[PDB]
Amino acid sequence: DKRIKDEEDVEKELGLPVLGSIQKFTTLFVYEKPKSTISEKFRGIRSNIMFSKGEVKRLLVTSEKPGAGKSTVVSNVAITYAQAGYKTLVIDGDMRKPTQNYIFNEQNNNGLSSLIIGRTTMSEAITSTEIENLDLLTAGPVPPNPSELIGSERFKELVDLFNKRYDIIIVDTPPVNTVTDAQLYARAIKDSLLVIDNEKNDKNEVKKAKALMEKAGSNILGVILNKT
Ligand SMILES: Nc1ncnc2c1ncn2[C@@H]1O[C@H](COP(=O)(O)OP(=O)(O)O)[C@@H](O)[C@H]1O
Ligand SMILES: [Mg+2]
Repeated sequence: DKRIKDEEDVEKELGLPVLGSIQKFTTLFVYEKPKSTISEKFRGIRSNIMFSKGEVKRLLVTSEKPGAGKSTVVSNVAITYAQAGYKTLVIDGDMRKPTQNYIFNEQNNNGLSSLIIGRTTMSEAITSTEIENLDLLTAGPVPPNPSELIGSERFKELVDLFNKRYDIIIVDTPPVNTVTDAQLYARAIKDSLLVIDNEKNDKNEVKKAKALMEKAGSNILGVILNKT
């Protein structure tokens, strides 16, 4: 059996700390249901991100394969920062299958893709959410040339601008073994979390993703075990 099943599997096989476990189970739990056991676990993840580091100003969230729960982690972890009084920007950096816009119920007409090429403005592309201190930069329209936008100069410089006025930036991404989008993001965003599907995963896949992220220069803060 190739599956990574727990904190011990994680430490031995990946040499990273488990920063939080989310149980299996209407999606923004930290907001909609602040009293749930699952919400507290997200606040625990925020706590462990703080112990893991220096302080975390930019965070990339990724996984080895689709469906791991990247997006759910991004959304909820971002909310725990906002409610703690930090100015927080979620960037939906998944321009292949954008999803933050559905999660927060915001319109994805302008977003990252069109911001990068300059077809929209910062004020236009960034939307304030219903959660105080939490802004959302949706993915924008799905571009033909994602790799090219991510590796661009406007992106690196937009991140720098954003980080002048946001305490923390949390960036959702496409799976690592699927496309190289996350590795490219690692140029502008050094710190990262790896989200693992506890019920369904391959030890070797997760190692490859970790190696790929480490090769792109990413500081992997730790792992989130999901659907445990
Ligand atoms: N802890 C969990 N328990 C149950 N379902 C989950 C959990 N985390 C994510 N999901 C579900 O799994 C699906 C994929 O999650 P998502 O975060 O969108 O995947 P991705 O890793 O591709 O971003 C979603 O429909 C979501 O509701
Ligand atoms: Mg997703």
